[PDB]
Amino acid sequence: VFKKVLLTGTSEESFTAAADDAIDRAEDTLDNVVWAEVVDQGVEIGAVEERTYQTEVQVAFELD
Amino acid sequence: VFKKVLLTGTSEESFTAAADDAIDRAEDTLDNVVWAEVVDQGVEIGAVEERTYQTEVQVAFELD
Amino acid sequence: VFKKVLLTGTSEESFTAAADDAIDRAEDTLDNVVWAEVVDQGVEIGAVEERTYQTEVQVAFELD
Amino acid sequence: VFKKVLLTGTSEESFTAAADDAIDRAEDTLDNVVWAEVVDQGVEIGAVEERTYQTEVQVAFELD
Amino acid sequence: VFKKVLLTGTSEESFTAAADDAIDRAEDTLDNVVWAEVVDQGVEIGAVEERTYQTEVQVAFELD
Amino acid sequence: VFKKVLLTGTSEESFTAAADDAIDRAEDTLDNVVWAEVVDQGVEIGAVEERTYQTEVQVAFELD
Amino acid sequence: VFKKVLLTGTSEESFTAAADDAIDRAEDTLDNVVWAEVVDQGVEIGAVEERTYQTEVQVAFELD
Amino acid sequence: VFKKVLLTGTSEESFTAAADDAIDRAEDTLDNVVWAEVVDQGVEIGAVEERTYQTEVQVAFELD
Amino acid sequence: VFKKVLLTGTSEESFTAAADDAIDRAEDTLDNVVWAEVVDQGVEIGAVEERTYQTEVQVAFELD
Amino acid sequence: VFKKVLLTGTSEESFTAAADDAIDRAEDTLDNVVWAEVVDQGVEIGAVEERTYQTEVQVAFELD
Amino acid sequence: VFKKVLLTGTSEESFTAAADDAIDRAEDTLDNVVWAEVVDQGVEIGAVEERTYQTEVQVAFELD
Amino acid sequence: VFKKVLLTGTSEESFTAAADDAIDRAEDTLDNVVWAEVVDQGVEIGAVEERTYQTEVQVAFELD
Ligand SMILES: [Cl-]
Ligand SMILES: [Cl-]
Ligand SMILES: [Cl-]
Ligand SMILES: [Cl-]
Ligand SMILES: [Mg+2]
Ligand SMILES: [Mg+2]
Ligand SMILES: [Mg+2]
Ligand SMILES: [Mg+2]
Ligand SMILES: [Mg+2]
Ligand SMILES: [Mg+2]
Ligand SMILES: [Mg+2]
Ligand SMILES: [Mg+2]
Ligand SMILES: [Mg+2]
Ligand SMILES: [Mg+2]
Ligand SMILES: [Mg+2]
Ligand SMILES: [Mg+2]
Ligand SMILES: [Mg+2]
Ligand SMILES: [Mg+2]
Ligand SMILES: [Mg+2]
Ligand SMILES: [Mg+2]
Ligand SMILES: [Mg+2]
Ligand SMILES: [Mg+2]
Ligand SMILES: [Mg+2]
Ligand SMILES: [Mg+2]
Ligand SMILES: [Mg+2]
Ligand SMILES: [Mg+2]
Ligand SMILES: [Mg+2]
Ligand SMILES: [Mg+2]
Ligand code: NA
Ligand code: NA
Ligand code: NA
Ligand code: NA
Repeated sequence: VFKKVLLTGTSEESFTAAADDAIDRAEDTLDNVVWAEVVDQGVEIGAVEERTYQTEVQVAFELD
Repeated sequence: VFKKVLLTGTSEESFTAAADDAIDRAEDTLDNVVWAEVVDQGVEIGAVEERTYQTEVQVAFELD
Repeated sequence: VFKKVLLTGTSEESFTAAADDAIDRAEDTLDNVVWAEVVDQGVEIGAVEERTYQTEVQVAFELD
Repeated sequence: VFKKVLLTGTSEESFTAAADDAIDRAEDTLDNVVWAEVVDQGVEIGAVEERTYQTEVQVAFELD
Repeated sequence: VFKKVLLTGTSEESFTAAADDAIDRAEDTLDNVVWAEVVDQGVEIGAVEERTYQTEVQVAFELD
Repeated sequence: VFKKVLLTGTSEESFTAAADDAIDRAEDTLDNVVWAEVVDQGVEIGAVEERTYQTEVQVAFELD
Repeated sequence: VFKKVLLTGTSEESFTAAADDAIDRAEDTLDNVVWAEVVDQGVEIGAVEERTYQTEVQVAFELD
Repeated sequence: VFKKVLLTGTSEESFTAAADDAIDRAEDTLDNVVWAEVVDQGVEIGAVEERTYQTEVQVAFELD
Repeated sequence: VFKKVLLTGTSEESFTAAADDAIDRAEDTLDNVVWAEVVDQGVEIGAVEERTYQTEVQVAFELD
Repeated sequence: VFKKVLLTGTSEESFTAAADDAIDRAEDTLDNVVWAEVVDQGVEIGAVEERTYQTEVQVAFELD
Repeated sequence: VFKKVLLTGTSEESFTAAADDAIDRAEDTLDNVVWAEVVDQGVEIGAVEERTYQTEVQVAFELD
Repeated sequence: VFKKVLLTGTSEESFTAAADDAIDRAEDTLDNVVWAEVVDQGVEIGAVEERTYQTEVQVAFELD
């Protein structure tokens, strides 16, 4: 059985790096992370100093 | 990194109040709730005494 | 077996009241209305005197 | 010919009032606003003092 | 308030059995599981010995 | 001209059998049922004794 | 309150004429037909002698 | 850089002519119109004398 | 078993004729073409002399 | 690099068996079939003797 | 009130840089640009010398 | 007439490079590749040594 968590990673560099930011976080606290699906991408301009790329991913991990 | 939880709030008053019901629950148990996105709305008629408005939200909270 | 009818309710007050308008109509002529799903919301401005909120719902009712 | 502008209204009261906020703005600067379609709804929790309901609408207006 | 978890069940028999696999897992660790919504179905052919049917479900459970 | 009715069939056995449940109902009361399109599938767990698979279908029938 | 019926019109001439075919049928049996929304278009090639254009429409009519 | 404007053209003749109506309007006031994407089609029956076909298009034009 | 190919036909006349352009091409090289589903429509304005209507279709053909 | 082909399998038994029908066909003529994604399911009632379940799948295979 | 403009940026380097191209253009002519949402990405191969990555974004800016 | 093939490219570097991987493959075996549309992006974590970015594209090529 796989379970997914819906995480939004951020990066001042790229959409790929923002995806990696989310996946890194998942791998910090979950075992057996197996894949991630991009579900949205955006750029924060107003709330930050430099543009921040955001990539939202469903991160899948195997239960048990 | 933000994480989202998918909650369905309920209210006998309104779709806005049902959204608030879900968000209140998130704020009870999570720190740093930052935003919510409505993903569905419905009305339960059969299983309840009065019509109950339901608003499903992705509630986003900042990790760490 | 459930069947759905696709109704658009209207209200000069709110999206929730427009949903109720459709559901009330369904309950007038159908037995065993069990739930409604919101599928669209809009506001008529041009064809009416006051703004009219419209909420389109699939209203589900149990057959037999 | 109709044209649409994509506006996000805000309200500390309700999703309907947030829709009205956007429509009011359109009517301030455009002639012949005819209808609005809801395309998204959300709640800002982090960037504001009280929860702020947001309703994004395509507001249609007749050209000429 | 309902919460949903996004689980992918697997079965060498059928899409229905893969849905059951996910739901069984949810019921092992959660109280008050109330419904599940199918959101995707697929078949793993390469990574497995026999074809494995996968059914991804949002499993809803009542909080409190 | 074809017309569609939106029916949700139910079965304690399978998603296919739930689709058949809806189609059987359509064929009971309609002439010239020609095809059905699956639009959603779900599982009721809370309101029933055994899990009940539900398959929502648009059932198309030829008018005249 | 508006209600919609989901009809597929057909024509050996054009997608517009197939839409008209469905709308004509609705107007034959319903009062107060007000608008139609195209939801799908297709072409039957195998089951017919000449290509037949099909346009599926939600046809809206005012109740009461 | 391309920008898009969301226009709904109308015609008493056809969906293609309604698309042309919107595109003609764009070309009246914009330079360097490059393409249009159909995003919706509908038919007004109630508010008009003859049926009026409507085709909503994103019309893209090159900036600078 | 049916297979689909995703083709974009073009016409200086109409969306229906652009669909026919794609279907004609499929019928030139494939046996047992059975149906086509419209998946997108657009208009090329910049790259061509006269406006060119484009209709993208999934064209289905029976294998064997 | 993976490539996908869009196949509709058929079965008089079940949606799972219809998916298998498509996948079997892919495996007959393609090497390195790795996974399949369900994209639609339907039931043919009019054109056949017994109901025929159809499951449309994107079947992925590794190139080279 | 926020308003969105739908811009397609281009880059011979990356999807992120194409998003930046659109956002830069928005910031040239608009005050109070606050965020951007990616809505499509593509690659032009035929009309250009080197591959050109395109990223279409809704760019949001605060009115007043 | 354009035809599309649905390819998933892979890269240990970026989503853009994974898109390029698919497009390169198309250009190896097809003439007159004209554009590509991104339809999905993901990251393989479990089946590989380093994270592998995957970008699925519809690659369009002109027939004849
Ligand atoms: Cl989710
Ligand atoms: Cl419907
Ligand atoms: Cl838009
Ligand atoms: Cl495809
Ligand atoms: Mg930096
Ligand atoms: Mg988002
Ligand atoms: Mg009360
Ligand atoms: Mg729901
Ligand atoms: Mg009042
Ligand atoms: Mg609507
Ligand atoms: Mg207040
Ligand atoms: Mg939004
Ligand atoms: Mg077995
Ligand atoms: Mg999936
Ligand atoms: Mg049993
Ligand atoms: Mg449902
Ligand atoms: Mg003729
Ligand atoms: Mg169809
Ligand atoms: Mg005329
Ligand atoms: Mg519309
Ligand atoms: Mg001509
Ligand atoms: Mg297209
Ligand atoms: Mg049998
Ligand atoms: Mg289909
Ligand atoms: Mg360079
Ligand atoms: Mg695009
Ligand atoms: Mg490397
Ligand atoms: Mg994918
Ligand atoms: Na989730
Ligand atoms: Na319906
Ligand atoms: Na717009
Ligand atoms: Na394809």
